[PDB]
Amino acid sequence: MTLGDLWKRRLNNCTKEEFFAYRRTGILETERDKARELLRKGETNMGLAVSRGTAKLAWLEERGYVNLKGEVVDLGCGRGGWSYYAASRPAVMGVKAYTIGGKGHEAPKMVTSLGWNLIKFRAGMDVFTMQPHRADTVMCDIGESSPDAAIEGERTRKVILLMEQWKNRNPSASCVFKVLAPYRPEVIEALHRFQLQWGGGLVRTPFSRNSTHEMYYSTAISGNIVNSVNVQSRKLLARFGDQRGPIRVPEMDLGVGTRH
Ligand SMILES: Nc1ncnc2c1ncn2[C@@H]1O[C@H](C[C@@H](N)CC[C@H](N)C(=O)O)[C@@H](O)[C@H]1O
Repeated sequence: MTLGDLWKRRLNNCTKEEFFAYRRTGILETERDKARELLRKGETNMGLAVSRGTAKLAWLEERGYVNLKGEVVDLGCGRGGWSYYAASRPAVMGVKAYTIGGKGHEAPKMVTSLGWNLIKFRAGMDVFTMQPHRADTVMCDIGESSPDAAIEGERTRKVILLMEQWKNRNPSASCVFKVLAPYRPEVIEALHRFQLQWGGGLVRTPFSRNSTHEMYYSTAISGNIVNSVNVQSRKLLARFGDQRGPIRVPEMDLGVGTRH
């Protein structure tokens, strides 16, 4: 058993009050009041982020932890926060975004955010059974939280296997992907194997809630995986009892318009 397993048990033992206070303490949170109401009324001309994912991927790029370039695929795009971010980047030529959609899952939000015409959105697509194709950058933000850490470990394992399939099609492709439960043993095992063939490492974004152990793997960084995970687990364990609030920051506005 790991420190992350202990963090999970403590999280599940939280009352609802303890949960709401713990999940947001000390984290960066974009101010989404304007954006949420524009999306609610169905405004298509907007560059404000369609989701909290946009600022997360922007942080990774601004830090230099991901390379977004060429033909990008967004595996599990949801509303499309990562797709619209990538499409706004001048080094990106195209985005093929895929998400399952359907009951209980987010379909792409359709807006004119800068570069939207370079995105081909495909809803109704299960990426775990989709054949890979050529790509320069492979993104995947999949990993649904569960109180059951074994389920989360299995969901994480499926993502890594997906990235291995995309790397076998594209061995030189840049990769960034969510690792929902990085402390589980089958997850550490699969990340070690990926790192040995492809390089890379794990990083925590400051927008992630304390209620999730999610870390992001990218081929553009390095770092001992077990040490990365353990450092994060301790950071999470230390914020139990923290009553401070989130740090609120402005939401990303990418602008609107086509790119040609
Ligand atoms: N097997 C699957 N095939 C396709 N999409 C999936 C699958 N499993 C989960 N998803 C979707 O993957 C998405 C994961 C989200 N976290 C992505 C958020 C996105 N990066 C954003 O910035 O808005 C959800 O919308 C899920 O519905």
